[PDB]
Amino acid sequence: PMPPSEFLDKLMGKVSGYDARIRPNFKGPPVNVTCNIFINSFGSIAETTMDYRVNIFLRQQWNDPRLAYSEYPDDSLDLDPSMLDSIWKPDLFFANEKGANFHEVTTDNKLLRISKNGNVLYSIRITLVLACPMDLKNFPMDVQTCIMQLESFGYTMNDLIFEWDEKGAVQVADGLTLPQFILKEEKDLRYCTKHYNTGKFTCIEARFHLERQMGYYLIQMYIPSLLIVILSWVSFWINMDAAPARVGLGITTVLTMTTQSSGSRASLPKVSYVKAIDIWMAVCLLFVFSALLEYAAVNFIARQHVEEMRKLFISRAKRIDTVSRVAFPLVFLIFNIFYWITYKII
Amino acid sequence: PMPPSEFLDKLMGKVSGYDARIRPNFKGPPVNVTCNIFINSFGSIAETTMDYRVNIFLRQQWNDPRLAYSEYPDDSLDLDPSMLDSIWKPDLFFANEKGANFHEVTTDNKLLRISKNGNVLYSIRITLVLACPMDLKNFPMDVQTCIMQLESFGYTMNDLIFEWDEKGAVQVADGLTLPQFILKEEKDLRYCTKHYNTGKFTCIEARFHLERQMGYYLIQMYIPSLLIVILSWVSFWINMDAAPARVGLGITTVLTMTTQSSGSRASLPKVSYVKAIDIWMAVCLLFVFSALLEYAAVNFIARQHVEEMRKLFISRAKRIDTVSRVAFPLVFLIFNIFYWITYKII
Amino acid sequence: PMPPSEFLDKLMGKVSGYDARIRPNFKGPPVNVTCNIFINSFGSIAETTMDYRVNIFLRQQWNDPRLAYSEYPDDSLDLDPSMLDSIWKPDLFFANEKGANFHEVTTDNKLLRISKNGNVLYSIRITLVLACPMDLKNFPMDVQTCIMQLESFGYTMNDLIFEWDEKGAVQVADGLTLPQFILKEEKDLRYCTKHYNTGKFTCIEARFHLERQMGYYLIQMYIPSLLIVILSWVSFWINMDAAPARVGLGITTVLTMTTQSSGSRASLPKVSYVKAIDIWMAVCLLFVFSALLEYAAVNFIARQHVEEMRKLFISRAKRIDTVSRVAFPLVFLIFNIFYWITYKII
Amino acid sequence: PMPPSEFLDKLMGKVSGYDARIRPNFKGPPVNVTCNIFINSFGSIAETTMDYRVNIFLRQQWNDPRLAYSEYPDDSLDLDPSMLDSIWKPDLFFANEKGANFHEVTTDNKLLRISKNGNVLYSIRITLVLACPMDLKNFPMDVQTCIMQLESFGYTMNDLIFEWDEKGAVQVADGLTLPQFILKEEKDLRYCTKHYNTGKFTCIEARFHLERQMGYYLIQMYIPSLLIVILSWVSFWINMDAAPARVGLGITTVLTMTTQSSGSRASLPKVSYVKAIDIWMAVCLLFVFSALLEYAAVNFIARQHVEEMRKLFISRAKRIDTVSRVAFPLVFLIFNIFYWITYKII
Amino acid sequence: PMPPSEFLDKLMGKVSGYDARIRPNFKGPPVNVTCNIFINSFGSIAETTMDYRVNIFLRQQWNDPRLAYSEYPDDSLDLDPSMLDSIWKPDLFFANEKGANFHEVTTDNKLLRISKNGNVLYSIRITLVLACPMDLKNFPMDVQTCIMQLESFGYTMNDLIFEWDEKGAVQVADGLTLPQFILKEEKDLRYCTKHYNTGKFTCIEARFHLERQMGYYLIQMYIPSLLIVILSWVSFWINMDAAPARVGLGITTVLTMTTQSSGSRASLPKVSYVKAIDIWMAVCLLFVFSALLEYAAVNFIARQHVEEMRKLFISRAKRIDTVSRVAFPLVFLIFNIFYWITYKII
Ligand SMILES: *[C@@H]1O[C@H](CO)[C@@H](O[C@@H]2O[C@H](CO)[C@@H](O[C@@H]3O[C@H](CO)[C@@H](O)[C@H](O)[C@@H]3O)[C@H](O)[C@H]2NC(C)=O)[C@H](O)[C@H]1NC(C)=O
Ligand SMILES: *[C@@H]1O[C@H](CO)[C@@H](O[C@@H]2O[C@H](CO)[C@@H](O[C@@H]3O[C@H](CO)[C@@H](O)[C@H](O)[C@@H]3O)[C@H](O)[C@H]2NC(C)=O)[C@H](O)[C@H]1NC(C)=O
Ligand SMILES: *[C@@H]1O[C@H](CO)[C@@H](O[C@@H]2O[C@H](CO)[C@@H](O[C@@H]3O[C@H](CO)[C@@H](O)[C@H](O)[C@@H]3O)[C@H](O)[C@H]2NC(C)=O)[C@H](O)[C@H]1NC(C)=O
Ligand SMILES: *[C@@H]1O[C@H](CO)[C@@H](O[C@@H]2O[C@H](CO)[C@@H](O[C@@H]3O[C@H](CO)[C@@H](O)[C@H](O)[C@@H]3O)[C@H](O)[C@H]2NC(C)=O)[C@H](O)[C@H]1NC(C)=O
Ligand SMILES: *[C@@H]1O[C@H](CO)[C@@H](O[C@@H]2O[C@H](CO)[C@@H](O[C@@H]3O[C@H](CO)[C@@H](O)[C@H](O)[C@@H]3O)[C@H](O)[C@H]2NC(C)=O)[C@H](O)[C@H]1NC(C)=O
Repeated sequence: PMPPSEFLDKLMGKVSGYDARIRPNFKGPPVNVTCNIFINSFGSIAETTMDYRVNIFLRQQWNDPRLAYSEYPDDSLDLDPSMLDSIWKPDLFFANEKGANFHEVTTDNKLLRISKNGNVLYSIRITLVLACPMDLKNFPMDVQTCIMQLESFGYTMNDLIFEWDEKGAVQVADGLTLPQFILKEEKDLRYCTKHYNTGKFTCIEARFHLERQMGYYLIQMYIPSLLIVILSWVSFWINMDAAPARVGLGITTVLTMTTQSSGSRASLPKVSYVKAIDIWMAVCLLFVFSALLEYAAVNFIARQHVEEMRKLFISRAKRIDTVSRVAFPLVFLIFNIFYWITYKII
Repeated sequence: PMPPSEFLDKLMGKVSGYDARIRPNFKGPPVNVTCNIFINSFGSIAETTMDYRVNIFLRQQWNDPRLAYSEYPDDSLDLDPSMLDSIWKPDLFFANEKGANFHEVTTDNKLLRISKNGNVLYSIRITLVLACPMDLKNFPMDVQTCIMQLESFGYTMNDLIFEWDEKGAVQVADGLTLPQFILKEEKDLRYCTKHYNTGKFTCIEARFHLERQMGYYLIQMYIPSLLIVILSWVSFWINMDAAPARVGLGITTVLTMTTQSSGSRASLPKVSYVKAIDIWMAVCLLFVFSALLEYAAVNFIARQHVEEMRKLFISRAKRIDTVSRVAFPLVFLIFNIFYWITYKII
Repeated sequence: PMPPSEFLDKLMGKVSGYDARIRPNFKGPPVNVTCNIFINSFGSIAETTMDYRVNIFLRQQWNDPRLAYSEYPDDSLDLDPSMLDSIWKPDLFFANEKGANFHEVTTDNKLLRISKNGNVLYSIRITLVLACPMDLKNFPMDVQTCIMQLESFGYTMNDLIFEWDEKGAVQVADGLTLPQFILKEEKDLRYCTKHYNTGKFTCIEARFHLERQMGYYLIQMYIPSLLIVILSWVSFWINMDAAPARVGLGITTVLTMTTQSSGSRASLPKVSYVKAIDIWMAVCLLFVFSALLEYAAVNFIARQHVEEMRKLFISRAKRIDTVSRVAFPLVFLIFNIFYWITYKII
Repeated sequence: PMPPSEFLDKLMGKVSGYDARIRPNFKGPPVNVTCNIFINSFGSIAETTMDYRVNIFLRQQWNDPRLAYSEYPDDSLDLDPSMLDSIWKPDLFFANEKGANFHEVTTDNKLLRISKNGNVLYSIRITLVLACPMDLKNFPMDVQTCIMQLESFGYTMNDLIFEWDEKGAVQVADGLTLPQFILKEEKDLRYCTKHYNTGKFTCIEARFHLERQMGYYLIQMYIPSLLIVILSWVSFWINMDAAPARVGLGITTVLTMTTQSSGSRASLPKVSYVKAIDIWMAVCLLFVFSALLEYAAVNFIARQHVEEMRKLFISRAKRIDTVSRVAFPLVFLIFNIFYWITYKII
Repeated sequence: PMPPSEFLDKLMGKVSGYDARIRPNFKGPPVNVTCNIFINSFGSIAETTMDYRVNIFLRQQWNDPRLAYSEYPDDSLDLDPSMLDSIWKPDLFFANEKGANFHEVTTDNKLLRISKNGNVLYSIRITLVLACPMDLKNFPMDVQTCIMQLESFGYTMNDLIFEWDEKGAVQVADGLTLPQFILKEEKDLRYCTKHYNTGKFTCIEARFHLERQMGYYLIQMYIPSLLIVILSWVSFWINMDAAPARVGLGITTVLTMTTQSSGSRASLPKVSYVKAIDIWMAVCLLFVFSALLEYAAVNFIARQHVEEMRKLFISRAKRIDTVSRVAFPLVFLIFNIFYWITYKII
């Protein structure tokens, strides 16, 4: 019995009229190529460039009546990547590649096996940096949706159709974890058939639903932002005579809030719409700014006040100081309730 | 009937006298190659390097009488990229490439179809990082103009001419959005015929009109810059006796403005001309600096003042403090009006 | 006697029925390829991307009865990399490559020698940037575990099996030092046999146990963080009359702690769980914040106090100031003991 | 008449004894290759790495008697880059490449035309990142000199000589602008013949004279640095009784100057020699530091002063305060004159 | 006479029994390849990654009796890089490459000349980014030692030996300058013969002795660090009554020192051992911290003091203030002497 390598010479060579530039079922129905990808290393989701690097295994299955054999006993011939370049392959590509490369560490990472009926399996390893438009209207409580479409370039709809398989469409690794986001078990599968001036091409896309973990931003940009507001609340228990103490407290705490507000947009795009973290840095900046105007009103009334007028303005400048100890801890409290509840049902 | 792959062997091979190193219509009129590009992924417009990464589909159409066939029934032969390297192709390149590469994810992204009359369509996917000179005289209210020219390298004007098609010259994707800029529907199409020491070559360019969204810079560099000026206005309601309070307020607020003025040029080139944001950081720095000189004049008059001279300087040092509460909120207001109106018609 | 180069022509050529696309022992037992790697340049372990660049020498040994010779006297034929591409090689790859390349400086860094019995040695140089999931629950006192698996891509378990050799499995260079971590002499060797929808493949992995050196973080984020707490302890020896002195001391030292707490996450991922350095920056921030509330209580009691009530509140506002000089230096001391002991046995 | 493509087969092929590995005029005079470059995209001049990226068109002209034809009517044959690799080309390279690549966007950007007398034109597009040693003794008022040399590698002086053409040696694009530097119209052309242990090789270099635009650094590091000195001058109009006001003014303004002095070396190499901007940040730091020692002398004399000694020290502590209002605004003024004049003739 | 190109066909072709896969002097003594490198562009020595980019010319000389000719008159045949790939070349590589590439700007930068006796010169251009372990025990006064070893990969000691030439081993360019380090004229040449599990290979290395220039760090991290200590010395000339002045001076100057101490490790690895700059930032931080405790002791004694006890504590609180004006300027002076002398002989 001749080995499978010499058997491919009589099937892939110039004999039998088999050419690698002809699609199967020519002058007939289009080729239905089913695909299923396996995610190996997901993560590294940048926000300034709005892209994410993923390493998937692209599997392609299509029927080819020209490769059907009957003399070989087994129904699986794991060939060599050398014969892989001498056959026909679908022109599958991604519309959001933005730079990609293969992996040829000691061997071109390609798979090729042919069944008796003509089934051809084609599995390779591709590293992609896919771009996805993100909506940052509520940045700390956003639901990301990273999509990836698989289009055709040379073959139109009447010559090649891409579809998803029924069982096991998108497999996920067991020990695949993410530091910031989380990968939900629900993945939508829809069509993305485009229409250009040349024609229409097939397209299959998968929608990965992600969600950020608030455990990181809560400690960096929320807990320190909440303590600065408390630093302005303590400015009311000090007597009005200590002018350099209360003025310096109302200024040193209002400028460090602007620094944290300006520094909270380091790893963020320059979007125009306001997000959920910008209003938090803005409203909390208003409370520490209102504390400055609070003492300014108390100081102006105290310095404006023979014995009948001064006996009432002192009681007025002190009464407003007692209300401020209950007003701001309650106005900021009702805002803290209306903030997390509004961003919990949207 | 022989397949189209074997038919190309009798048309692209050594037979019929067809060579891939000869342009169509040799020793006659030049080749008129019409082009139309489709934008897939636009964005990532850097400002320090003054470049932007774009992913376009370069389509080229040219007539070739040597490829006219009459035996094949259909008028479209979607060939393989293997035969694409055995024919003649225009030497189209960009004068502002600055690094570029193709996309060969599982298939070389090339398109080739030949009609009966000799029409040859050539569509590929090219990722370009194009450089464009930007005028930042008014950075927050600028109108960017990103151009891209398509020149010839080996064929002069009398051998190859590039032109734009009539219908559908520059197609834009439907879901193409930008975080900072906006892509207008008006795209100019002009010629850029260059003249070197070797000769003259064809050139076609498209002018993309962009515009920044002020919604981002208004919240980061304008709202905090406006609140610092208010921190200097509150220094007038405090009595002149509180020297460590008003001095510290006039210094802690004037130095944080310089930090924001120096930190507002992070993602900006080192241009010499002054922009619209530099004068805003400069004039607002003058207001918070004038508040320091305002108290310095009040403190100097108060410390200079038997009972006839001291009874008038106290009334003078207090009258100037009452005018400053109306002067600066009005001088800064008329400047705020003359600022946004001047940069709204230019 | 013919040279070994011409002898390979009669062994690797079309004669003798030897093809490079057939694995040894075909239609029989699988090939048992033993591997052992040598680490040349280890280090550069990034934390934001969670990867590390390593340069190893991949040695592969497998038997091949088709290469057994008997005419050559010696038992070692150091061939040329040209003949290396004309033989069969295992399809070894890594599941966490994330970009890799070879080294061809003046010569393709490949090794190939064939023994008389059929032993084939294959040594090459590969530069890998391997990703590893890290658990940062206790960042300054963590025990890293960098793993690297060697899987098969085209050959299943019944066709190719990877195993580790007995003596000298993972060799380490003599002068291999690390600036941050340390490489322990204990390296675990286990199996990682995966199961996909196509089939099962062999897998061998090595677990490198690393450990950070606390000598760096102790000086940057611990010693300065401990001195700031002492700056708040000195606020008790100052009299209560100095309001601008004690207030400014309690605010200038509590805001610089937040800056160090926010700046301590520069080269750190955005993980949600709290680490050992976040609680240190949080508890120490509570001590410098409690010093602010300490003086606020003393100032409020002093300003609230004919001669019977004022004679007791002054003694009360001074007694609490004497307890604070012993309380905080002891509450922070017992926390400093419970901190390093808890992170010394876990 | 045979086409020019088939005519090259009888001239570039094995016939006529023409080989691509033999230089013209063998066993005789050396080849005189004249070169002229065209600058397309200049700029991106980094300062930390001391390099600049340039995109030039390298044109090469040399005579070759083996390519002289007499049957073709025209005197220009624009060939294909395929025949370009089958002829002899000079081994021109740059001694300061530091990474380079070609441009093959849809066509290898190469030019090849042969005249009747034997003139061969060779124009290509090369992107170079050239390194140049810069002298930063006066950084804001420096005159940069970026050089680029074209050496030979395999052919010595007696086999190949590089020279510049007479008319149009270095052409510059019309719309070529720079954000920081300026390209002068004077470009020196000299020789750089090197002598190694192997032999001597030809070399041609061009000296591009650049000059920075002070309009950028004047607004960022000079105007804010001048206002801080004024903040220390206002410390003299305040009474000596305001100790927390004048001390805080002399310290908050002297520490922000050190921050600007340390932050003014971000995009700068770590050179040892002092530059023109370091002395400006040093002398201006001395003025704001002398203001601290000025009040320290006034405060020490005021606190040292039955009625005869105190009546003179108060007049002395006030007289020195009046001289400081004229001394420092004049000592800093004469330094400001001696600074810009010294760096205007050197 | 036949040209040298056609003469190589009778020497490098299949005739004469010359094969490119056989080393010279087979079945005999090993090949002694002498090497000498020329440094073109040295510098760019990173500290975080601990590597440096160098551009050297790798020259290799070895005897080959199979290339000896007698018919050609001259003794030098400068061949083409095409024939360079058809001969035998040593398998020279570097053990610390970490990414490398060649230079093929318009020509593969290779040199090949063969003498009559059989001497073969091989010169190429290689760009290397070499890693070197650095000892930063005394960072500002360190003596760097960058090494680079040239090992063999396929040929053992008994088949190929690398050695350095006698005259002109390591040539240095004339205009080669460095911004930070300096290249000494003393370069050690030793052997680095390694022993692996496969065998022993030749190795030659050169030790480049470097030294940093203190002129940069003296102005950025030493002069500003020395002025901050003077800001704490001036806190003694102010009266003890000015509590908000001396407290604010002792805190604003002690926190900016921590910022400079934390910011002095930007371009530095995360090593555990303490360096010479860390102790300078630590001891100087102790002086500005001792000034805070100095006033705390004076303030506590002043606030503790019918007329007999208060008449002595005031004289005691003032006497300690006079000693502090001589103590700290002398304790810091003797430390400044013991610092530069200790790091001048080690
Ligand atoms: C690839 O999949 C498509 C469907 O997604 C297959 O096409 C449809 O194929 C049928 C033949 O099986 C075509 O004929 C029709 O048959 C149905 C009964 O199955 C009958 O009810 C209809 O009236 C019609 O006669 C049908 O036109 C075709 N439709 C389309 C839109 O293509 C296709 O055959 C598959 N290709 C291969 C190679 O299997
Ligand atoms: C490519 O397009 C150019 C025009 O952009 C074509 O060229 C012009 O072509 C005409 C022939 O169609 C040349 O002849 C002239 O004909 C006109 C009538 O159409 C007549 O009024 C003139 O007096 C003249 O006889 C004309 O010289 C030529 N002009 C130029 C500037 O090239 C060209 O033919 C097109 N090429 C192909 C292959 O179609
Ligand atoms: C590669 O290694 C495997 C083991 O890891 C070898 O396989 C085992 O090989 C034996 C033959 O040596 C097979 O037969 C059995 O022999 C044992 C005695 O050694 C006997 O007790 C059993 O009842 C059985 O008859 C055995 O089935 C096989 N097992 C597996 C799981 O593969 C294999 O032969 C090695 N390959 C080469 C080419 O050396
Ligand atoms: C390339 O250019 C060089 C000059 O840069 C040419 O070389 C010089 O060429 C002349 C022949 O033209 C050699 O001969 C001499 O002729 C002059 C009159 O022109 C005569 O006064 C001298 O006494 C001598 O007989 C001369 O030796 C040579 N000099 C050098 C330094 O090379 C060269 O011919 C040019 N190559 C080609 C291929 O055109
Ligand atoms: C490459 O260099 C080595 C030395 O580094 C050469 O090897 C030594 O070569 C000599 C022959 O010249 C061998 O023989 C001996 O000769 C000496 C007199 O020179 C004699 O005193 C000894 O008793 C012995 O007979 C010697 O064994 C050998 N040693 C080693 C360690 O290799 C070698 O010949 C050079 N290769 C070529 C191709 O020139």
